[PDB]
Amino acid sequence: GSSGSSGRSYSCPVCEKSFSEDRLIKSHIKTNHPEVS
Ligand SMILES: [Zn+2]
Repeated sequence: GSSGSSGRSYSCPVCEKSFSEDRLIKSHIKTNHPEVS
């Protein structure tokens, strides 16, 4: 059968801060942790 509905939250790989969207954690990694991306 076909897949159901989905949605997820995220946590920083460097400082463990929570985020609600993939674009927001990527913006945080780019601004606060660029040498760790
Ligand atoms: Zn972080």
